[PDB]
Order: sequence, then C-alpha cells, then structure tokens
Amino acid sequence: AAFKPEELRQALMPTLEALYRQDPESLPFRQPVDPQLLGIPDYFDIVKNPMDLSTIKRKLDTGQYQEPWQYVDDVWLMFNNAWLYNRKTSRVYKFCSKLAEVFEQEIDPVMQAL
Ligand SMILES: CC(=O)N1CCc2c(c(Nc3ccc(-c4cnn(C)c4)cc3F)nn2[C@H]2CCOC2)C1
Repeated sequence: AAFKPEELRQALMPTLEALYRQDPESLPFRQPVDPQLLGIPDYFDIVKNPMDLSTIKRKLDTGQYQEPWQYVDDVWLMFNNAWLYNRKTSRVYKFCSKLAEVFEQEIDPVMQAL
C-alpha cells in the first residue's frame, strides 16, 4: 500500500492532537528539549536522537512520513528518550507514562482504519 501525505495527516494528526490536549502532561513535550534553558547540560550526552511533539507535527505537515509506522516510531522515540533521561520519580517521567497510555488508546483504531 502507498499512503498519500494528506491521508496520513488526516488520520494521524488527531492522534497527535490527543497528546497535546493532555495538560499538564504534554507541556514538557510541546517543544524540543533546550538543555541550556533547562540547566541539564548532560542531556545530549544521554539522548542521541531528540524528538518532541512540535517536530512530529512539522514532519506530518511536510510529508516526511511515508508509512504510519514511521510516525509511531517518532512518538515512541519521544517517549523512550524521556523514560531514559528522567528519573522514575520525576514529573516528566510520569507525564511521559500518561502520554504513552493516551497514545496507545488513540493510535490503535486509526491503524486499523489506516
Ligand atoms: C521531555 C524531557 O526529557 N525534558 C528533559 C528534562 C526536563 C524537561 C522539562 N520541561 C518541563 C517540565 C515540567 C513542566 C510542567 C508544566 N506544568 N507542570 C505541572 C509541569 C513543563 C516543562 F516544559 N523540565 N525538565 C527538568 C528540568 C527541571 O525540571 C525537570 C523536558
């Protein structure tokens, strides 16, 4: 199957918006991590492939996904980066876990539809 850019946007953008709607849980994920602003200079030494909601949105808007699984992979990269970097007791880690639950719920019916 070949997927057209607007087909992917129409199907997948609502799943990304579902994450944005989580407040406060999406707040640490709405923009790229800025280690200087956040006072965490070790961030890029630990996280080699940063990813965040705004980058995923831009990739959908600019047709950079050819297959739905590539979008899923970027969302999961964002989650895995946060679980790797942040401590289990931290706000960002627990917020990540909530987003992962929401994403799992929203993405499945969409994948069944395509
Ligand atoms: C995604 C990721 O790995 N990050 C690396 C670590 C990090 C990140 C944010 N950002 C952030 C955190 C919390 C809130 C927030 C808003 N409302 N509430 C109740 C909480 C908003 C944010 F933008 N802080 N920290 C660290 C630095 C000091 O604090 C924890 C991003």
